[PDB]
Amino acid sequence: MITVIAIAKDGSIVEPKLDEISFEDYRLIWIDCYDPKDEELYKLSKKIGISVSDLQIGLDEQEIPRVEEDEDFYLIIYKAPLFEEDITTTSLGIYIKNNLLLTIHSDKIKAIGRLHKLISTKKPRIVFERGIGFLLYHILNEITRSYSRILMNLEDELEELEDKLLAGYDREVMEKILGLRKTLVYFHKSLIANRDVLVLLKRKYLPITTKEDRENFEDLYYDTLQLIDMSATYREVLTSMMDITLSLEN
Amino acid sequence: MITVIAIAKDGSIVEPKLDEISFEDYRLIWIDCYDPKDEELYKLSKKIGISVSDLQIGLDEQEIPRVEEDEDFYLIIYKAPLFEEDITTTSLGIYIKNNLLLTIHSDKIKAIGRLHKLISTKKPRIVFERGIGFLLYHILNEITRSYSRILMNLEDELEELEDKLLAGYDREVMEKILGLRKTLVYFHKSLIANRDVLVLLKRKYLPITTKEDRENFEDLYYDTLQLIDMSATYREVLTSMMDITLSLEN
Ligand SMILES: [Mg+2]
Ligand SMILES: [Mg+2]
Ligand SMILES: [Mg+2]
Repeated sequence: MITVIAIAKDGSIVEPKLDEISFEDYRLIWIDCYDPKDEELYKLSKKIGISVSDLQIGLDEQEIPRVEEDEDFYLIIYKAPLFEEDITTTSLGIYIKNNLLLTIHSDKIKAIGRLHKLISTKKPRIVFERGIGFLLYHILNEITRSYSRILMNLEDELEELEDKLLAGYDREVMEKILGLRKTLVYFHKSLIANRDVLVLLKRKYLPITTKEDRENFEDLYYDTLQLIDMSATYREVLTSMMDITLSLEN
Repeated sequence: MITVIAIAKDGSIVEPKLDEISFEDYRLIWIDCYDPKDEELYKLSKKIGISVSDLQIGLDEQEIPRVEEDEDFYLIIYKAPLFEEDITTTSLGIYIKNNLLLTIHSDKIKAIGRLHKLISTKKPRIVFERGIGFLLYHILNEITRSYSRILMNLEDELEELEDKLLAGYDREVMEKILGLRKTLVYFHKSLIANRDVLVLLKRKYLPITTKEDRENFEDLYYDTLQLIDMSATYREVLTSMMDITLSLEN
């Protein structure tokens, strides 16, 4: 059971990377902590003044998306897609403590690795000095893009499947239909939960959020809403096709 | 071997029936003409009063994206992803005459469905009044999003390809490699040609675009550059894997 315990750190102007650190030298900080060994986990607690119990939360990929508010910090449970023999969702914890943003998760969140890969491929130029409603914002924006993307390929799958119905009565069809129903269930439930996290973020006045960031989450809120309607529409599609392979046999 | 010839007719506030319509009954009208039988096309020129020749620009899918200036109208050629067993890109003309945005394409364009479908579900009236410096960008955006969807997707095939080389040579892999090169080559060329179109729209003051459209095309310009970068990044990766497939055997 390879457990990576990968941690990815960032900072002020511009283009930093580090581990055992000050972060008073930095405008903001993104520590992406990926699925830590029990030893590197405390390594983090020591560091950021965020306790492991408080942290162990954002590590439970079954945690319901939400926002918990300041003790020393802010917690946002968010849902990201989880890609496996069947696609699913999974929960990233995100803790914002003053100038530090942490992502903490059990499964890799492709949205994160993209920024990371991008971020390491990205020049000194791009301005995050707006950040940490901003950073958080992109993190959700990206995860969203993940959803948006999967839904786009799913609508792709629905199209092939529709002509594959000309075969009918098919063992494989019902099995793939449902598999797709499954993902669609995970999403709809998650984008709605995430929608409910977005709801607060586009509205609630927060130290972490500025108006400009608050502007974003309304976009992201309505985008997510886009994704929720679709999840449901693809669902409607699925049951209808489910109606066909039933009439064809079972 | 049909010519699918689907005339979609949309106008504010939100409804159908071309080949009787009175302009200036609406803010704007969106006519999408997909792969018309020239019976249906001639009718279209007649109604919109663009030279039947000038519309034929639009149906040429080899056309290099660009912006061309008035003969009684505006014209944008743009490269959008094209789907098959293997993916490439295909040109659509977009003509803007007064309040009429006409999107004309010989090949299906994934993005235009996604607006025609969105619109179907999308609510009516107030306010699309932002329309048609806006309407243009959205199509352009949805297209760009077509590309972005497939890159992040193609990226998957790359990760999945890295393993297949543990299986070593795989003339299969090599062809799959040449396949994803083929796709990428079209994207890169296309995103280049799109890019400039957007640099034009992002800069040049135009009757069809407003100040806000141009900022909106600037965003679109940015991601286009990302996509080119990814496309760049990805061909890179496929040059290596190929070199690899080759150090196996051949
Ligand atoms: Mg078929
Ligand atoms: Mg691997
Ligand atoms: Mg494998």
